[PDB]
This record gives sequence, structure tokens and C-alpha cells, in this order.
Amino acid sequence: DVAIVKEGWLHKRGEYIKTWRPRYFLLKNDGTFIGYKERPQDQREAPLNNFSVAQCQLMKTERPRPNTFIIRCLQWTTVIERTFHVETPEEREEWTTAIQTVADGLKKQRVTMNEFEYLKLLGKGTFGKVILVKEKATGRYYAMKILKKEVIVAKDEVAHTLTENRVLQNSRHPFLTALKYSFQTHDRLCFVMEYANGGELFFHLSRERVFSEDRARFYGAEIVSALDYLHSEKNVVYRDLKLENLMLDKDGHIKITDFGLCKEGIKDGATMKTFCGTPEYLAPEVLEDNDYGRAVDWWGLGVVMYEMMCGRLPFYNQDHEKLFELILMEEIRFPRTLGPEAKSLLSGLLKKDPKQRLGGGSEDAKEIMQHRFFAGIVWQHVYEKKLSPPFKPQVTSETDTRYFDEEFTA
Ligand SMILES: *CCC(=O)Nc1ccc2c(c1)n(C1CCN(Cc3ccc(-c4nc5cc[nH]c(=O)c5cc4-c4ccccc4)cc3)CC1)c(=O)n2C
Repeated sequence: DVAIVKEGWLHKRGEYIKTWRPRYFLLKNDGTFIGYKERPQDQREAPLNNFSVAQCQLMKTERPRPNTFIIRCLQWTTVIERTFHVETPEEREEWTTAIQTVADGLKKQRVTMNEFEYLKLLGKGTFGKVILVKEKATGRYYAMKILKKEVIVAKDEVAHTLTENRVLQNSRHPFLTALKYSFQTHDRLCFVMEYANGGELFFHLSRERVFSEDRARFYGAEIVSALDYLHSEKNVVYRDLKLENLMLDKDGHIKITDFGLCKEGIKDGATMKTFCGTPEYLAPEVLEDNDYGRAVDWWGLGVVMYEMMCGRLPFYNQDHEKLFELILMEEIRFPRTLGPEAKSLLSGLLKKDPKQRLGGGSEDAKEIMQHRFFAGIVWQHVYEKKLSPPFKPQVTSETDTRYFDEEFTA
């Protein structure tokens, strides 16, 4: 019964390269709102929540451009926005009503700040901030997302239900940073995420310069297990897989972080173009604001695992316009000290075309789990943490502060 409600050409502002791009968007009755470079010829795959307009607020703005409408959604613990533009105000009204109608159709179905000690600002965003905190009672480390309540819910009662549910709805996968607490103030919504104390993966990789293929296989296997979970259970694309979002716990297992917030990019002055963060890890289809899916995360896996085994980023250049081209056009090269199994995996994961990318098919993660690089790996044992970590972080417990002291200056 899944059908198209409305379709046509729109102008979508880039999510990382913030410029207006002509896209053909499809609005469906299941809530999906997806744009393409060209209107597609053709479904069988399960829908992705990244494109859902369910439980979202629509806003009509004349800034930065007239006839602009925005779809703002809270997805898990991050407030995201998709900005669109049409030619006439009448055309905007038709889209907004349609989207709202679909969203309405899907509608039908004590922790306080005093308990935490402020430690350090982790990041700032448009709709809030993320800080490193320590629960006074236990001494545990947490990342607290502090978001503006206005941009999320209009009622305190609905926000309270959101706080209760997010904790219960919390996915229990060993390699994802769990949402531990959720509470609200008078004007702020707070998400308390667990913070690994085993050190950043960029820190560990920087010190030992390069990981062995065995050690990279371990980390890679745990990442695959996590991504498989998000895709098949939560039906969501992570889209943030990079070295900076990987940490180790006290035992040496991978933790994929959820500490990010949506920001306004930094204007460079180079043709006055705004860029959001750094693009070295971005998948080609994402960089071009094209249609994207689960294959994005496998590109991310390729990027991460490339750097672990090679000791450098797959694509790098000081100029962004050149860096874009390397990501979009240049073939990936490998060191001659890299084994054939590793090269096969990396080349497959770093395919330019997501439809041809390893794990890009309908079988998703299973295509990667069956790859010869992960031969011998018992994937049930990976999820159950039966695999012993090749590196044991120098910490006595979960409250050990070594990777929070002047030891990481090295
Ligand atoms: C340039 C800065 C910026 O913000 N750019 C930008 C622009 C537009 C965006 C952006 C970003 N995003 C982000 C894409 C990355 N995701 C990361 C993320 C994905 C998924 C989860 C997550 N979701 C869950 C949903 C439901 N149940 C769950 O259990 C979930 C668990 C997780 C999770 C994943 C890893 C670790 C812990 C939990 C979290 C983060 C954030 C938004 C974007 O969407 N748009 C449009």
C-alpha cells in the first residue's frame, strides 16, 4: 500500500557543501522524502528513517532565500534539518501541506543537572551543545547533549514522554554508546550518553602509527556488527563513520559515538562557499547530495580501515575543490606492504558507485561478513564480545581518568 503522494523538482541546499542543488524529490505515504539527481525509473528494500518526515515540524522562511521551507526532525538524539526551495509561494504551500498531511497520517498509533559535574565543552551546535560530564555519585564519564526544547516539542507533557521513551527505546548493542539518562529542564532537553574511558582511536592509531591487519580486523569486525544492527534493526544510516567517532572502552572494545550536533558550516571566503566540517570521510553520493543508503556506512568502514592498515587517510588535499575530486574521481591506491585480502576488502568498500560497493547489495552487511578478509571470524562471538581485544588500554576501571590527564599530550 506504499504509494507516492507527491513528486517534482525542488532546490535542496547541500548538507555539507551548502549550495542549492536541483533535485527530484518523492513524497510517499510511508513518510519517506527522498530526492534524486534525475527522476528514477523505479523498492523492495526496507525504508530508512533518515528520510522520514514522521514527527517533524515544517517551517516556512524567507531567509536566506525567499520561498524556503525547512523540515526539522529529531532523530535519536540529534536535531536535523533539510532545507528546500521552490520558485513560487503557491508551490511551497502545496509541498508543505502534502508533507504535513503525510506526517499526520503516521501520527496515528528523577535525574537533574545537579547530579553531574561539568568537566569540558565537547562541541557547540545550532540547537544546543555537548559537554563532558561526570556523575558525582558513581564517578562515571558521560557526554551530555543539551538541546533547546523549542526546536523539538511544543508541550512539556510530550517532551516528558520523549525523555522516558528514549531511555527505554535505547538500543542495547555492545559497540554503540548507550543513551543512559534523559531529562528536561524548563528550556532545555538533555540526553546523557555513556563516555568511553579507553581513549580515542585517533590517539591510539597516532601513537602506534599503523595497526596490524589482525588488529584492524578486530576493530573492523566490531564496527560491522554495530552497523549491521543499525541497518537491520533500527533501519537507519549512521553516516558519521570516521576515526574521530571511534573510541575504546576500558576493555579495548570499540565504541561508536553519538556525541555530534548539527552546525552551521564555516565560511572560508573562497568564492564565499560554506563547508560543514571536513569532507575527507564523506561518501561520494553524500558529498554530491545524491540519493544515498546503507552503502554510505560501508564507505565509512573503508575509510577507517584504510587508515588503520595504511597509516594515512585514503584521500587528502589542502584544497577542498581538489579534495572533492579525489573522493569523487580518483581511484584508491594501496601500499605494497598491504596484503591481497586487505586490498580486496578496501577496494570493494571504497567503490565510487554505491550500487557496486561492497555491502551495497540487498544483503548489506552479510556481503562483508562473508568476505575473505573476515575469514575465520565467528560473528556471533563478535556480538557477544567473546573475541579478546588485541590491545588493553591502560586503565584500572571505568572511572580511571588516564586518557583525561596530561598523558594524552604524548
Ligand atoms: C556539518 C555538521 C552537520 O551536522 N552535518 C550534517 C548535516 C545534515 C545532517 C547531518 C549532519 N546528519 C547527521 C548524520 C549522522 N547521524 C549520526 C547518527 C546516526 C544514527 C544514530 C543512532 N540512531 C538511532 C536511531 C534509533 N535507534 C537507535 O538506537 C539509534 C542509535 C544511533 C546510534 C548510532 C551510533 C551510536 C549510538 C547510537 C546516532 C547518530 C546524525 C545526524 C543528518 O542526519 N543530516 C540531515
